Amino acid sequence: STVELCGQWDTRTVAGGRYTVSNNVWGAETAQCIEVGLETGNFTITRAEHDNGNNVAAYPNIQFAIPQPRRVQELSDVRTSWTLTPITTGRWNAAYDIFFAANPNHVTYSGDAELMIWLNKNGDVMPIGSRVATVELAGATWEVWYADNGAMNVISYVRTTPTTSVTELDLKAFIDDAVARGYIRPEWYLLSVQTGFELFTGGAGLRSADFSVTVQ
Repeated sequence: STVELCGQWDTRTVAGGRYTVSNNVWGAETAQCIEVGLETGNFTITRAEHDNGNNVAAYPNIQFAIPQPRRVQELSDVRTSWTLTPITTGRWNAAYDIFFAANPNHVTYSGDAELMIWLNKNGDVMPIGSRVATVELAGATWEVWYADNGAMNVISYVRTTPTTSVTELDLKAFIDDAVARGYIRPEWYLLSVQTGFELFTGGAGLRSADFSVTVQ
């Protein structure tokens, strides 16, 4: 079965409790609906009236919360698959968002990080931060962007060739690279892995499907 979520902060648990799908209109009050498949977690943005400037309006997403606390240094394998369906209009990206914290029990200033992996976009949208490098990871080339705003590092990897599909993408390769760069500490905990669309203007018709995450 399916359901349409139109509330700003609506969420649903899907896929046998493994993932959560959220509307997540956090940066605007403009309307948005997603239609969610409750067995798969697949979703289609059916409504999106956003018209933001340089800041994100919304990030509807599917999330895997790590079930038991795990330090980056304790991970052996992190894999993910995903298929997106792009549209020809609007300003949006298709991006993973991975969160790390020193302390699962309390916010830690400068001890928290956000790692993004951009697979696709439309319009003039760019990451938060400065462009610092290019790297070869997981069979492809990525621009590396870095922001040290204050409380939280943002590290973004932007695929130089846009795509709509990844299968068994090695997320640990990205984690290991950010560790090599000093942006993530090995003792930090991996909290969650999300993917979806950062919406700036429009977004209706974007589709997320076939999401899977393995953390060993």
